[PDB]
Amino acid sequence: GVKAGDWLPGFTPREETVYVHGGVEPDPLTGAILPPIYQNTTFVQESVENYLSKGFSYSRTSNPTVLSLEKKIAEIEGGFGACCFATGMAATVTIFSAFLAPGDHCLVTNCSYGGTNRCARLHFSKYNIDFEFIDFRDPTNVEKAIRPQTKVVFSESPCNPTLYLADIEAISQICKEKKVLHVCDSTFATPYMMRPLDLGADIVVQSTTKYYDGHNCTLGGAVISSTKEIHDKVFFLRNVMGNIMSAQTAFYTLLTLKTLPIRVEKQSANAQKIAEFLSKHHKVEHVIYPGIPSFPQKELALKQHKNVHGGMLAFEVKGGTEAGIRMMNHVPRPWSLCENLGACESIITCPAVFEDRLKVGITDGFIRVSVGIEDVNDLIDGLDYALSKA
Amino acid sequence: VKAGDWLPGFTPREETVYVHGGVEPDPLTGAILPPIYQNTTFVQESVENYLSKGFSYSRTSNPTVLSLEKKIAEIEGGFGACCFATGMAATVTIFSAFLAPGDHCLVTNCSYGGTNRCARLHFSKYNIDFEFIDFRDPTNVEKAIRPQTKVVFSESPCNPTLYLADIEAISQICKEKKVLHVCDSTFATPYMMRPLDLGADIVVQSTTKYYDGHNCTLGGAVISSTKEIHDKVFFLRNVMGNIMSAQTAFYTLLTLKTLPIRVEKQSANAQKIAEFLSKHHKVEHVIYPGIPSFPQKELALKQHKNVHGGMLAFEVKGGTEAGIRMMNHVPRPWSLCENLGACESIITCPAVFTHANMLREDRLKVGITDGFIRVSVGIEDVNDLIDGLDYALSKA
Amino acid sequence: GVKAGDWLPGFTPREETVYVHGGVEPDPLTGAILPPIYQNTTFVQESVENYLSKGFSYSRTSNPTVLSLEKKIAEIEGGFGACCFATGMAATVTIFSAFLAPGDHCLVTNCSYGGTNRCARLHFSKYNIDFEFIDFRDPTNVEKAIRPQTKVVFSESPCNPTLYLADIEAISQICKEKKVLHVCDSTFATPYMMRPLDLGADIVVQSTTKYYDGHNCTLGGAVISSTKEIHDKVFFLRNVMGNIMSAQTAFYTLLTLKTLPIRVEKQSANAQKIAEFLSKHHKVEHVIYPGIPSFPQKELALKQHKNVHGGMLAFEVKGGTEAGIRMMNHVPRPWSLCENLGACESIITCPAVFEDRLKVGITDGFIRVSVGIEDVNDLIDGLDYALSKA
Amino acid sequence: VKAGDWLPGFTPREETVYVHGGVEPDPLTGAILPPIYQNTTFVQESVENYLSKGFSYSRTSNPTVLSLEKKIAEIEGGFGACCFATGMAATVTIFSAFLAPGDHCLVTNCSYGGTNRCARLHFSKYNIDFEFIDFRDPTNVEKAIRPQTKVVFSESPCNPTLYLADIEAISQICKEKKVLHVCDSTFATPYMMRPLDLGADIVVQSTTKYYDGHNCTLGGAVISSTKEIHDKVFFLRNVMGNIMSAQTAFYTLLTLKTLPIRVEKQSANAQKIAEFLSKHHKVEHVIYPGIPSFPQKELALKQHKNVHGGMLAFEVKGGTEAGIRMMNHVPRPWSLCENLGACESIITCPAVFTHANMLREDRLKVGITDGFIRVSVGIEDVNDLIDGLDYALSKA
Ligand SMILES: *Cc1c(COP(=O)(O)O)cnc(C)c1O
Ligand SMILES: *Cc1c(COP(=O)(O)O)cnc(C)c1O
Ligand SMILES: *Cc1c(COP(=O)(O)O)cnc(C)c1O
Ligand SMILES: *Cc1c(COP(=O)(O)O)cnc(C)c1O
Ligand SMILES: *[C@H](C=C)[C@H](N)C(=O)O
Ligand SMILES: *[C@H](C=C)[C@H](N)C(=O)O
Repeated sequence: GVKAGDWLPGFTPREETVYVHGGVEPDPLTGAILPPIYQNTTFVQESVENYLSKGFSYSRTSNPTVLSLEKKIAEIEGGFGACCFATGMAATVTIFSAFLAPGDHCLVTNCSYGGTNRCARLHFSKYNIDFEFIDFRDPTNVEKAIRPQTKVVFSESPCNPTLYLADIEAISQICKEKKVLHVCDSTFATPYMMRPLDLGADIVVQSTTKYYDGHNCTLGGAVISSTKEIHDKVFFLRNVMGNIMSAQTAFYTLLTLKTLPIRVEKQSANAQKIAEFLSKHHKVEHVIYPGIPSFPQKELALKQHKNVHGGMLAFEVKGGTEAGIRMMNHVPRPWSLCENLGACESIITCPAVFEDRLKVGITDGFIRVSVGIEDVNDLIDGLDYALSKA
Repeated sequence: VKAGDWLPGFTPREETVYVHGGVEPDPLTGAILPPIYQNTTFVQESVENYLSKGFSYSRTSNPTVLSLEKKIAEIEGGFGACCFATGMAATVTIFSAFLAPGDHCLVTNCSYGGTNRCARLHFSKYNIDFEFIDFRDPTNVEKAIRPQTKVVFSESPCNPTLYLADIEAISQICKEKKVLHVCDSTFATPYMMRPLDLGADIVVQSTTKYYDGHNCTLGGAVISSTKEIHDKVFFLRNVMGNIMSAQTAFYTLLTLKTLPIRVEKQSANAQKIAEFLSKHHKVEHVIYPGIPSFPQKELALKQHKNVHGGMLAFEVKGGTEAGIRMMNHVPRPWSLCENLGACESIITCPAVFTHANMLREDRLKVGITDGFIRVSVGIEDVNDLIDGLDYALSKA
Repeated sequence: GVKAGDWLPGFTPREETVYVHGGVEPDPLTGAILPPIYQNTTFVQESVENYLSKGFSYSRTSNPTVLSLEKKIAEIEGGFGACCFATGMAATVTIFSAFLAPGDHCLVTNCSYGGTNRCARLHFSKYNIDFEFIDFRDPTNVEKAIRPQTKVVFSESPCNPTLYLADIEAISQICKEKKVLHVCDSTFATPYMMRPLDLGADIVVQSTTKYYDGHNCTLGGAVISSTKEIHDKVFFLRNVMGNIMSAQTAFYTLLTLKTLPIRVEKQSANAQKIAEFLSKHHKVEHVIYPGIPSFPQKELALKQHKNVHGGMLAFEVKGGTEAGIRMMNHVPRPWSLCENLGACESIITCPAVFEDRLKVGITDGFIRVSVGIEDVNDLIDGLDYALSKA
Repeated sequence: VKAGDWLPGFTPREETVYVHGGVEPDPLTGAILPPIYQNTTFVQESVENYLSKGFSYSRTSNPTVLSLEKKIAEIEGGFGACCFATGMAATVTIFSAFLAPGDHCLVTNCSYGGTNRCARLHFSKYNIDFEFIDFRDPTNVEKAIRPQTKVVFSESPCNPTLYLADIEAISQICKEKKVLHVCDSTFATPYMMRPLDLGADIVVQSTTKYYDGHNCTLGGAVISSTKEIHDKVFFLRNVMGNIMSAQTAFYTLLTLKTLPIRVEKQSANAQKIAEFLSKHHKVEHVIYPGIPSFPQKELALKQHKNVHGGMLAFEVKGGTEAGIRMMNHVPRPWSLCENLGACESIITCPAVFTHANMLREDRLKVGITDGFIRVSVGIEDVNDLIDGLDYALSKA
């Protein structure tokens, strides 16, 4: 005998329903359909005994809008809990700060996001933490490289920007047998395509800036924890380091998450067609997209990717860095020559100009492409024009 | 041509316009999104260089609002666009601009309730004669045009009956009679119908609904087909001080980018839901342009592009009390509330919600029967929505 | 036996306390010290019978953040109720739309804000409403000019930009004896200096853009009603015309109202010193400020102005429009050559270039000055430099 | 020089800097306030023209945040400033930048609780030795400096004991020993004390408190005296991803304009309240720099400018239970909560609120007695605040 405002008892809401409504109910006070923005720093306590009786005290620790977004994200990624941060780098740094001490070993994918690599090497290594960067394409490599001091195995799939894949289920089985903490950066994937916590990962790190936002609008990070122990560790350290997400950013992201399925579907269809076009282009050397049949890790993509193969692709222009640069300089609108990725607006970039950067795969004129939701024919027209000008 | 430029001579296709139309990266910084000009006034370089940078006071115009207006004018296919705090403000500005004492205005009988009230309870006090006719037959509009008729205000689809109006034929009539044709295509969105392409002189939009699509902001838009009409709307907006804020314009610039995919999802869900309802035994009638039982299917196929929309309606067997039992028992993800066109599916019964004010006689005359229910379909999983509707109908 | 969160029974809180806290209590749900921003359009209803049981349904009609700001403003101005609008012009237009019909007469100060004058003449007169503009400096003039069709007496004090004063108590006595509705635009005054509702006015119109905001940040208007009848009329017509203030603007203004007393005190002290300096300046023809002893309506200023004489002044540069324009072009920072007024930033303007405009008093080179809260010596230095360059 | 330019060779005075410092009207539009760059990335003109407009990714830097940082560097008298999501983030970035395993850091014993915890519960795990000493005597700092000491972290006034530290003498000591002097002047604000003027190498601010002053946003600031220190802070902020958002920076750019008048009002109210409390028979002790009973009055008059601040403290006769009875019975306009420095007056008792965690022994050693109460004075009418305090003391 449920009424309006209640969910059907015994019904797990479907995926897109969760993206629309998950972790959010109408405001109890007013019935407001959207969460009010709690743009305030402190919360008045009713008494000394009733301290935190309403759950909040100070926004660096917790905020109702941020908490609503966290519950939504934990539900979307299938974790016990989630903590939101000012940036994705803040989330990664909070992971490294919480679960690594002097003497600890940490295995990181050698093709990780450049910021993750630089924060590990340039900063955290000063604390006598050993970061070893290996190829995660073969999970057996991860199994070999585990030492007794290994505390964290940090995977990324697909990797920024090489789009190399890591077998999250195999790596998670290895890590659970070896009793080492498995952290996965599924920013490029989005939970719509892959939920590492479903594949056995201990922690998921997300740059909500990318696809959670998907509108080039905010910065944010998320750490989704599978257990209460891990989540409490992360919550405590976030309060200590003061890198929590703001309420306004939480509101923006709560709005933009609702359309993540349709956004990612459109971006991925456009990306498939664009990668197919680039693979046929006489001016294009190599094309990297998990959806085209020549993808080297095709079997792992088909096993690990749900619904889509994503909006990220890459390609090499025949002619080296000079042809690549000429092409970059001659890409017209609606393409944008900038950084970031995962947004409605299609983005093109060249990490080589924006030895150490070829063993990764960021070769000469290696162009990274974030596909948006514009008309795919306009995107292909701009690409074709630029390629003919290369 | 180098990077950052559109290829000369080419035009962005539809969804490209929704993403990028009327907005370029910030010339000062390259910011891919337009900054939010949350400021009242603009410093002038000198007395002689007054307005040399185009701005002076945010009530008159604002850069964020202007970027949104360029986008909206591009999407709707008009010369210009002016943005307002609400859709009602856009309608009210139209009425205040183009009507005077002694003028005549043709309004669709099944117009949006707010339009009907604001014409009846307010502007009629200015000795302006408002006549509410059935716009379903363009000859009704043609016959009812007086020599004092200045504005013909169509709405398609209508709120909430979803009646259609032949915008092309009505525009032909108005052009031949030299009468302004204003069309409220809020329920249609420009992704399904652009009245300016069909000869309408003005389009009024409640950006609150689908332009937003997230239950986030209120807004309105007036898209003008000529420079003279646009200049009049601009002047009157400045005079009446009902411009849209820069924060709302930023929100709308964000949400408009996904309008095509949002509306495609809502329309697919609405088609499936209408087909489900047209076979439930507790349902007396189902209105959706995408099902064969639609009375104006010919006009719908002639006038609707891509989709048939995310709005539908249905009449429950059992009258008002059965409708109320269903409303009180419609579960989540549905929301019992007003507004429409959002990602969150919304259901309402105007009889005892929107029009618990109104007498039942002309409420039936205006089409809204007793068990009439308006349904805005969101982008949730259609199975959750259908299960909710089925349980609610079980309780009817 | 009151506890934390309650006010002392039988205590009317003092003025500055009302500016800080009036119309706002901690959020009942979370104890949040500031009102959450209800950035949502619709409000979910619990049932058909319990329609509007929580008070809200649609934001064009009403919004909790806007409602909180309205209660605060009604308390500050001493009225039964208040309605907030997108702009001050929207508030004035709502007044004219509600209380004027074809055939009605309306007395307006001839020195009213230019926007009020233009909306009355250019627009509302098309509805066969007669707007008569007379000199409100003598209340007897208002008494003479009242016809049987006069419905609204629309005063302004101080006037934009001539700073002419209108005797609100005398005009209100006249209007109450004649049974005509008295509306007052006290934007230049702020309730800290004058509350027309205390002086018998029927309606107060405020441009919250000016001093309520005081930070050049938002646009807004307010209509403060002395009776429930008037307030309900205004509320209904605001819902009809769709010119309500947004929740974000309400939040901004709720923040900026807290410092209105100290802001206006600082602006007014700076303005007094600046007007005294200008009155001694050999390059300055006339100086207009209600605080200097030569003010023509000095007695009315001392009778009607509380605490301060405001941050608005005006002056004429000796030499006509050419000297005025040279001075305007040679005013350095921190002065800003723009429009608007009442902000932290000091503003200078010349309405003559930014016959019909001299009977008002906007003479040749008539400079309007909005004084901010910068260091008064910097403001005087910039003015002195500009004047020597005139 | 024409309009819109500062007179060359002149410097704005204090309050002028608070209003206008480091911000000019928008070059594109003349917008008197800086627009809100609510955008993640910035479009580049070409490969060669990378960063030609100064921006690329908002985590690294953002135009609104940069305008706020210019303002803050001007106000505090530093070379540069970097803004963070919180004050704790600024402190944590300092610790992460300038400390390494085996390094030594001198921290005031009566430091802010968050600083104490983050040094003790986190960075000490990196084999960094944190020593908490009494900063009230600069010779204590001088004697305790090891050859491995890299940072000396002062706080003045201290939270919540309001102990002062001689920033000039400590800075002299640190310069002679070539040690970084970081000072947390959150409680002071630059309107009362600017540690960079007193030889400090770094100032850390919780902009949440007085910079905001409206209980609206969280933020932090690191103001660096040299280019090298500033560049290190900038690099590490980019690496740790704890930059301040553009909306928060806009709010803070708004609120900083009234910091002088706000702090003057709070300080006048605090003086009157301290004088009232120093004569209430239910009050055992009163700490405020502006009353004669202040233990460090000489340093206060030497080091405090304009005012003595809006923070005070007092110990109630009767112990913790009397303090709790007073806390539960302090009426509006007071608010029982955390945070400080806002327009709204705030009262707290760390013993059973902030430090219901802590053991009582070292909580007394760190100065906070049992009936200790911290009071942030707002800008309400001082009579309302005094009446509230008097009633609450009646209930003690
Ligand atoms: C962008 C990104 C990050 C960094 O997140 P920010 O919000 O920019 O700090 C980390 N990992 C991946 C894969 C990313 O794409
Ligand atoms: C919503 C609507 C309006 C009114 O717009 P508001 O934003 O609510 O003021 C007018 N016409 C239609 C068809 C509408 O749907
Ligand atoms: C500014 C002003 C107005 C107009 O208010 P807006 O917010 O600009 O629409 C009306 N009257 C006076 C006295 C004003 O100063
Ligand atoms: C508030 C404060 C902090 C912490 O700043 P947050 O914004 O709360 O992270 C650090 N030191 C002092 C003195 C403080 O008052
Ligand atoms: C009008 C009243 C809220 C609105 N557009 C609706 O249809 O609900
Ligand atoms: C720390 C904890 C909330 C904060 N700055 C305070 O002093 O309350």
